[PDB]
Amino acid sequence: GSHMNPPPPETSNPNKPKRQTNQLQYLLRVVLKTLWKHQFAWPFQQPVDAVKLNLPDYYKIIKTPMDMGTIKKRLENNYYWNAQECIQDFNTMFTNCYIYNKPGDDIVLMAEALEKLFLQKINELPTEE
Ligand SMILES: OCc1cc(Br)ccn1
Repeated sequence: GSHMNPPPPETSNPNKPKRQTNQLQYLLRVVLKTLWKHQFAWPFQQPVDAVKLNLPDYYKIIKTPMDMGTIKKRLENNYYWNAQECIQDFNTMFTNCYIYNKPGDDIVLMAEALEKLFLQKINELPTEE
């Protein structure tokens, strides 16, 4: 896309260790699946396109961008070593939204609905086997 948007987060790197765990499988098959199909998921399914949205300060503020499209790719391509890495990516995505936007902005209410679902699912993250 535009040279004025940063490259997306890494989703492929042969030097990084990687493993399948039952917790990472749950994050794909239960958590990502549930959030992806939510009515309010669409703004979070790809990196923020700050050019198209006319937000030229976005990547001045948000220096740790993350989105569910990136997480989806990371889970499908087995990028992660453990569930904590993936959970941190979801938390980063939510907190970016809350940092950049005004409380009560539509995008914040949408993020909050996804986060409430997220928390319910993560409270049932299975014991690592
Ligand atoms: O206003 C910032 C923003 C825009 C979109 Br689309 C998704 C997440 N955050």
